Amino acid sequence: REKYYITTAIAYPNGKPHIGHAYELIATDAMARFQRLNGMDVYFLTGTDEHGIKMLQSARKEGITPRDLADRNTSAFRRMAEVLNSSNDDYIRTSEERHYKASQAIWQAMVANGDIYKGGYAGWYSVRDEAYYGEEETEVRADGVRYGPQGTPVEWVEEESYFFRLSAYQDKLLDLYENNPGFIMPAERRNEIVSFVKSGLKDLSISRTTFDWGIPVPGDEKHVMYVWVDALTNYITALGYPDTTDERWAYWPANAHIIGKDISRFHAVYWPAFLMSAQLPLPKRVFAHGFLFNRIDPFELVERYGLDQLRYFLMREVPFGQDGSYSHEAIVNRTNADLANDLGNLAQRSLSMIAKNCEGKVPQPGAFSEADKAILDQADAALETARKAMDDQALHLALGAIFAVVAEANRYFAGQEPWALRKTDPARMGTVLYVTAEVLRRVGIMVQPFIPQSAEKLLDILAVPADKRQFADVLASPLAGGTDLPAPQPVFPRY
Ligand SMILES: O=C(NCCCNCc1cc(Cl)cc(Cl)c1)Nc1ccsc1
Repeated sequence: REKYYITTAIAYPNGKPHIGHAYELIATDAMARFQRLNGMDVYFLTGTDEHGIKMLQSARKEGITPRDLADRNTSAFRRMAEVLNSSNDDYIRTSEERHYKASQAIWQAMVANGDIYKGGYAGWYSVRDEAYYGEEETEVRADGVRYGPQGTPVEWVEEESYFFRLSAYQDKLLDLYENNPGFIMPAERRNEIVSFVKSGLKDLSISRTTFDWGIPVPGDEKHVMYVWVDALTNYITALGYPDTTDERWAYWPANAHIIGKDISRFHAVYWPAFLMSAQLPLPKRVFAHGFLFNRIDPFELVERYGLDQLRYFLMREVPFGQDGSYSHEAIVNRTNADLANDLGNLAQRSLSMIAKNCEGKVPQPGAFSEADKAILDQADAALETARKAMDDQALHLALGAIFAVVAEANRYFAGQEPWALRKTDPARMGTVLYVTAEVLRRVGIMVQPFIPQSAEKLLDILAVPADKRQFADVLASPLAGGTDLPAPQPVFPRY
């Protein structure tokens, strides 16, 4: 019943999908699936940012229109979403008419608030540095040329441009950060943002006259919208903006925008200012993840390691928010240890013993020992730890909690030696096997968002009905003695 709206930043399709795009989508997919399983009404968006001079230039090099090039390149990004088992509810492309309409509506809403004017984007510019400088940072030298602070020439350049009055939003933004401490996370991103805004905000250039591959400025179509208004507006286009009677519009404001660290300023300064101007509520959180370093191509990685192995590796190994590294060795070893051995072989050993010794039926549990209770209770408590962690986008901590249950369940199983009980105390063997399977059911439910296909197969070999797989079922729906289980197969083979 409670609504939950989560988004990824939109990708720029002037190339192939890379591991950065996949990482962001995987992480956001896991967060979306988690909230569905937690009983929320979820809407999950991703998409592509298709306008701009770079897309126009690539299109000319290839002898096709920009719209045609966008159609062609975005299709690989859509393929990436499919191959990664993304549950996104919609896919937004800034070339779509609905986006053109939404961007022109938010532009006009900011004009009506008094926040947009026509002027001159003008300053000392260094072609070699690709940077603008204040006059005070420059000096005319012996040759008569003016130089900027990096010792390269600068020259005055000037273009007509519309501006957003960002300077009017300094205090409102500082108020926002003070009243919503979680508005921009992790903490280091917040400190960078607050210091930036405290240093003083200048009005923001929001149009270009140099190319026509973009959305025309209403009332002045020699200008097109620059990236700021065009790309950021996607998040409301997908909910039917400007039509506030659309059923989807109740999802606004977003619960979380998931982004890379390089675009933090744009989501935590520019976007909220635009929203305030346009009389719209603000997202509850912007969370910036880090970057990954090989130390290549997501399709190749999925083929080589398996989808769920990659998904798990990326979310478990790198604390979400930090930079990290992947390598062949790290992926193989981590996924062999946690998935093929710990989880996968726990299921294979226990469930084959049920097949062989308990007639393929869940055994009827007797009294639980202290050890039995401890592992059962540990599994329950991991659900709560996972929920709290996911409220803070701490994916690694959710997975860590869940896989600590798996590690402990292996210790439990080995310590009980149920093979030895087969002779001496078959009923006790049955109870140990029941406990191991029931812990596996709870773990299976809890890992669905992170490794969906593999979790599903695990739950299928536990004969869990399709309508008993919500997080509420962890507590309410234990395995019933006497249930027929299918012959088990390894869920995670070793690499
Ligand atoms: O230049 C453009 N894109 C370059 C890639 C930017 N990628 C990072 C990003 C992503 C998102 Cl969701 C928002 C922003 Cl502001 C920035 N787009 C564009 C649209 C109209 S004119 C230029």
